[PDB]
Amino acid sequence: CTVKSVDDAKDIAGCSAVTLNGFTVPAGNTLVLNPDKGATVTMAGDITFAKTTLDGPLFTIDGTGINFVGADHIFDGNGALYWDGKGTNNGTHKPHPFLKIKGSGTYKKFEVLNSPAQAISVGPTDAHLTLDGITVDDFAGDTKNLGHNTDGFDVSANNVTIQNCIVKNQDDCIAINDGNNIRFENNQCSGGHGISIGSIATGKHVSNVVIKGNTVTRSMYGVRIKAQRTATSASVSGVTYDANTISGIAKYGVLISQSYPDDVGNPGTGAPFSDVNFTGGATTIKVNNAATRVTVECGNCSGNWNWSQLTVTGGKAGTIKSDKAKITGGQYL
Ligand SMILES: *[C@@H]1O[C@H](CO)[C@@H](O)[C@H](O)[C@H]1NC(C)=O
Ligand SMILES: *[C@@H]1O[C@H](CO)[C@@H](O)[C@H](O)[C@H]1NC(C)=O
Ligand SMILES: O=C(O)[C@@H](O)[C@@H]1O[C@@H](O)[C@H](O)[C@H]1O
Ligand SMILES: O=C(O)[C@H]1O[C@@H](O)[C@H](O)[C@@H](O)[C@H]1O
Ligand SMILES: [Cl-]
Repeated sequence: CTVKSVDDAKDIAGCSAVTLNGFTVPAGNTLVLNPDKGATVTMAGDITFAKTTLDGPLFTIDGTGINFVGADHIFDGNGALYWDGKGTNNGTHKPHPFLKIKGSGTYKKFEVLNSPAQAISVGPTDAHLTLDGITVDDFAGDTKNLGHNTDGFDVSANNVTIQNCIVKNQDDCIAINDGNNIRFENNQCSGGHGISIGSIATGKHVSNVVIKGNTVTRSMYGVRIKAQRTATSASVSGVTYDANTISGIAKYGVLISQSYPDDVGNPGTGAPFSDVNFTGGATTIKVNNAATRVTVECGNCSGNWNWSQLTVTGGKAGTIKSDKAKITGGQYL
């Protein structure tokens, strides 16, 4: 019931308490844990992943009701051995995602250090999944702008809570791409592209999202809802921004857009957005001198969007094209 190697991981059936020791995952291997239902997995050392040619995920854990106790240990993806300024758009192969977490349970207090590109993929789930106190430290990817597409959390799942986490990276802090009942609370995001829903693709539906109590600094966007212009049979509905504190934003404080990958222009109509609110505690956003405060670019949006608790300052005014939606309140124009 102690895992000291990739091969040991295959031998944990029957263990209600697994100890995950530190070791290196060699080139051409992956580390896969399928723990017993309700097991506790406790990390007791750091796991380093030698440079590899495999596609990710390089680490996969999948189980029901898992209690993962990280004890502040590290999954080290050796990302600087791959970073080349091009991320997953071109250039060197980047194993991605680095980690994949599936099923349900509670994951606490570990660090992903220097993912090659996207750090943690979440989902699907079979019950509630909570990630609590995880650090995605990709700060080294800021050097010479080599890290890219280093998303902290990419979520395609229902019934997820991500809280008390820290992400230092070069792309979305979180990207919520599909699922219902997702809560992102009391997290700290810096360096990257802010807190995102999307990009929304054909057939994907995000609903009942709560983005509460987070801090975003030194990022390209504060919050975004992005839908691919060409997406159809898709939607975002029921999003509440509450008590977020944001500053140091380079491009847009808020960008709600159905033009992705463009920020604006000929927005699509097949991924309707509804019921997007800034309520509860103040969401205050400070943007840089060349930035835009708020832009909404809807081809198809609906509902009474209560933005009363949003304040955005700095930079210049954006543009509001809200289609059928009526946006009330706030300070940002
Ligand atoms: C990848 O680079 C090739 C040539 O280098 C170019 O055709 C292509 O558009 C690039 N794709 C991305 C995402 O950059
Ligand atoms: C998981 O989400 C699905 C769809 O939203 C819902 O039917 C189910 O009740 C949720 N389960 C839990 C434990 O939250
Ligand atoms: O929203 C998007 O489609 C992008 O940001 C993608 O998300 C992530 O998978 C990568 O950063 C990029 O490929
Ligand atoms: O944030 C975004 O949507 C985009 O950021 C760009 O810098 C990155 O090259 C794209 O792949 C996408 O991640
Ligand atoms: Cl290899």
